[PDB]
Amino acid sequence: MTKYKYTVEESERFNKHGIDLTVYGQVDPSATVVRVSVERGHFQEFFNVRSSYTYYVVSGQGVFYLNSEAVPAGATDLITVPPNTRIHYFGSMEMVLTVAPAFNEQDERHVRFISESESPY
Repeated sequence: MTKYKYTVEESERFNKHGIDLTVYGQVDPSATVVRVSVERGHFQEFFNVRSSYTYYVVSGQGVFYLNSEAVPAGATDLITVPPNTRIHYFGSMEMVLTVAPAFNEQDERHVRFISESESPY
């Protein structure tokens, strides 16, 4: 009766601010895990008042801006961002993102848009 396995074929895909997001559709209050594909950047800065965001970089290279501080990232790195931290990033990367506890739209706060020209990728 329990559904354990979720596939890409059955997921929802969105373009969100320059990233391609794969939302599998599982429900679990403790964490939301999604796939993020980015060609040049996430051209919007936000923060989340409740959840930490942990990015695992499967492949590629980029740079996170976390409360305006540059944090370089490469394949196999783990980027762990506490709640209430401003986030944007540039890069050409494939990532797995964990939001914990579970992502809630209401918790995410817009700070500013980022010009597409600002990405060096």
